[PDB]
Amino acid sequence: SFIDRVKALLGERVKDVRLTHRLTDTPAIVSTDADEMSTQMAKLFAAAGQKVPEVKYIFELNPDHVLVKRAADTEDEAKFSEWVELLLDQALLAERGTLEDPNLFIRRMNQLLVS
Amino acid sequence: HHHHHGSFIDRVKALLGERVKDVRLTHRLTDTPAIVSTDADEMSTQMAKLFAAAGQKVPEVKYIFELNPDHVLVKRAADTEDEAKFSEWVELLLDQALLAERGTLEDPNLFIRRMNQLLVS
Ligand code: NI
Repeated sequence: SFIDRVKALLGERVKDVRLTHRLTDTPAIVSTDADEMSTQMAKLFAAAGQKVPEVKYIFELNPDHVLVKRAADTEDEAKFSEWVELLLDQALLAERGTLEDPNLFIRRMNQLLVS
Repeated sequence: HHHHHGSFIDRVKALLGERVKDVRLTHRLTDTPAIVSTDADEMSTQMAKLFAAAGQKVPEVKYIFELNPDHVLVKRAADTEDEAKFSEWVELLLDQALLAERGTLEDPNLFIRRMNQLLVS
């Protein structure tokens, strides 16, 4: 199964993996639970000179999206990974407006753009 | 055997206008389609943060857009005759250069929509 296949891949890097029909052009979104470290709170710590507490995100994919459908249809393992990774960074970039490794994102993006 | 020809630069300049201080074609030591930079005696990215941190207000850094002539995607853009598609690739690359330089983009969602479409093209 797709969802399980993504959970396996991402392991604990994420709190959970769900499919949301919050239709739009967006293929993926990320969010935190009610009473857990929010991305907004995590930034407050950085802004106060403290190290950023871990944020367990919930990774949600749009099954109606062409890219998510594509991802799911990919048999190859490495390829299937490039997509999940690309979608996760995408959701993360939208959530926090920043990425841990911006260049890695740009690199994997362009790799799927030329292949 | 790297003599790059065409009017690609003029085309990109026309399109970007003053959103950029200038456009150039320079090679890279990586597989990066494009980067952004600042010349000497010019407010750089870090300088800008220092400025703001000092309680000052300053205009957004007008970067120098440097496209990588040997990169597939930069070539694809130059070959695209459709002003729409062209403009789309250029916008994608410029946004990639900013993200890599500033670690952030003014409109992340717009960038994300763009790559998504282009990934499906
Ligand atoms: Ni060359």
